[PDB]
Amino acid sequence: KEQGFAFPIGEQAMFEYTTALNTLLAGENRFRIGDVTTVCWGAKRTPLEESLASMINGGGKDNPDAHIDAVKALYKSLYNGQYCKPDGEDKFYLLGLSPNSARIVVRFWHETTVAAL
DNA sequence: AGGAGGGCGAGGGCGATGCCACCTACGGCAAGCTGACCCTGAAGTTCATCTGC
Repeated sequence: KEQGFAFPIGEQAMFEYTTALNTLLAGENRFRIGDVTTVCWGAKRTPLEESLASMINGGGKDNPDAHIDAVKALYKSLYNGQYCKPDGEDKFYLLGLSPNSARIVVRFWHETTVAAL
């Protein structure tokens, strides 16, 4: 299949995830779990139950990198000492990539909640 | 000769066997270095080589 047809990802989809890593490895999403630079972003948030969406205008928007802090400040909690036993159900994608030499080793992949992390 | 050789019951009673404090002071528990070399890449082309012409 020779180098990318081994994994037939469309141009419109290859571009999307490549520039998705590019921004999260250049955004606030990037944070090293330990020696393993990781991009965490919130999954598709629930429909933002009506009452809470009543106050929110628009209403609520799924900003992808919104509550990444919940997971960023979970691993940061190991050094902050500010660990709180979290109740999740807000699932945070956590792609814990790391360099091989010039490939990217996915060391973590967690669609799980910050409680499961 | 035939003797009798103690019988009795006591042999502690009373309390005290410690009092007082002290059982540490001081400071140091590290210094200094290293914590790794080396490579292993994608991607592409070249270049040497092979097959077929």
